[PDB]
Amino acid sequence: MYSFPNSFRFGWSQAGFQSEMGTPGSEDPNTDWYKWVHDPENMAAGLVSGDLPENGPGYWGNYKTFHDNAQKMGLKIARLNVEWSRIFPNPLPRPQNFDESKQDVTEVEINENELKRLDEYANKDALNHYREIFKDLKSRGLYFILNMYHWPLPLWLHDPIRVRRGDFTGPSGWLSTRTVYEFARFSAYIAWKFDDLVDEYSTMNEPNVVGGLGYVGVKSGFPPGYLSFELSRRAMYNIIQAHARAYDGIKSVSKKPVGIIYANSSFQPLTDKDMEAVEMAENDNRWWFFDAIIRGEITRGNEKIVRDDLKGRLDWIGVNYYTRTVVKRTEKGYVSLGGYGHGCERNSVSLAGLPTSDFGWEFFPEGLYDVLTKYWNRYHLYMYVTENGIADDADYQRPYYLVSHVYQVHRAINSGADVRGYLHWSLADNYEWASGFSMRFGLLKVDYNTKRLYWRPSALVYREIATNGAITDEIEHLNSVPPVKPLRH
Ligand SMILES: OC[C@@H]1[C@@H](O)[C@H](O)[C@@H](O)c2[nH]cc[n+]21
Repeated sequence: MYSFPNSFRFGWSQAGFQSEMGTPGSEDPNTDWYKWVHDPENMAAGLVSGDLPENGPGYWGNYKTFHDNAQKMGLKIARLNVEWSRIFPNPLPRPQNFDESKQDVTEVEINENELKRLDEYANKDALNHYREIFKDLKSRGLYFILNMYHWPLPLWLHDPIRVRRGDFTGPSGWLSTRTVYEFARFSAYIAWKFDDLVDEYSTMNEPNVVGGLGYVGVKSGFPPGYLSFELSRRAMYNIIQAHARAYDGIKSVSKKPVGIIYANSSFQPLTDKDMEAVEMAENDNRWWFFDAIIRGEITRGNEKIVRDDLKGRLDWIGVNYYTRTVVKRTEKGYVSLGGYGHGCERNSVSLAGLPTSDFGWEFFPEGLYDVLTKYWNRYHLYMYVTENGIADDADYQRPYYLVSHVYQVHRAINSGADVRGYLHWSLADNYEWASGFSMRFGLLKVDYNTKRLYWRPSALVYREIATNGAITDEIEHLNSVPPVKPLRH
């Protein structure tokens, strides 16, 4: 047996764009992502799969059924987001005291009069519907983390096709400080409207992926898919100060904890000669971002500066974790290696003989212990594991994947790390971005024709864990690597 603290909660995470649409009247055509996946040129290039989010699992209409299953499953925590585009589908008036030419947004004044003006422009049907969803959620005794942002922006803030084409005259997303200003107002506004229902807040989900895939990893088919080291830095600079202003905005309205959710890889040495390459990978991929929003340390242009407006803007850390990255020391610096981590073949084995998911991701649960303990020792801010899961429609590996990673969180707590819950990605299958519906991460299988939900055997395993607040003796064998012999190589 591995028992968790009495206050620890097992649950799930979900995104609006990925799960909401599918039922009559649920369509949200008004995001950069929606336009991006419907684009004929993007479809012909194979940048996006051709699957359309409006054919998705239908959480907007069917939320009481998702919640029914989560409750059957004994889940006690949920993290999801409000879709910005649903609240403000049309543009807001240009802000006052806003100089679009300044690099830094060090303050965004929001007062109650401003919020009531904001309220005039908000979609009321959507606001009421989200209230109905979150209320039903709370009525199941689910603790509620509200995330403000999980990738799609209102189209009036970002036209990604225009940007893909190299035209920077239109709405340019995280490349514009207007988006930073509006994000702060949006987040404060949502905290003002929902604080009675929320337990903890997150400002954003995985900002590094937004800037990294949007402007460098352009083969991934993430908007705007404009290849530029320089614009990726600008995007990341803007998203950081956006988080800080959102933190201040929410705090102006709420006393509740405000954190952030970030995408993590466990950086692993190829040989015992690559321990320094690991540290460098960790600097370049993790610490630089958290040192910015915790310690105010940031690079602006060429200068390494400290900004007092950034410092201390974090109460907790959402650890998203799927797999490792293997690195090796180089002449220049270091490189990530193909054949490990998320750079493997689908439904195969990594170069280390570890099985890979439907997405080509390597089974590596100890990475989670690595990540959780490293964050803890560096900052001493409590954590939630806000995502962890596997693309596995067959459910071959998920039972092992689940029990193994949950064991690693136990290990982390045992070492003294303050980790307060584990949130599987996800309750049910959903729209996996540029990959479409074929990447199935659900504990529950979705029939996309009928919108019926099915319990994969792993959902039954998760019920055993959640209802007992422990990995029980009877399932402890699943704290192991899925046997590789019977699987594809
Ligand atoms: O790919 C599975 C999931 C996505 O569906 C989520 O939207 C995103 O938060 C994320 N980051 C890493 C892995 N995942």
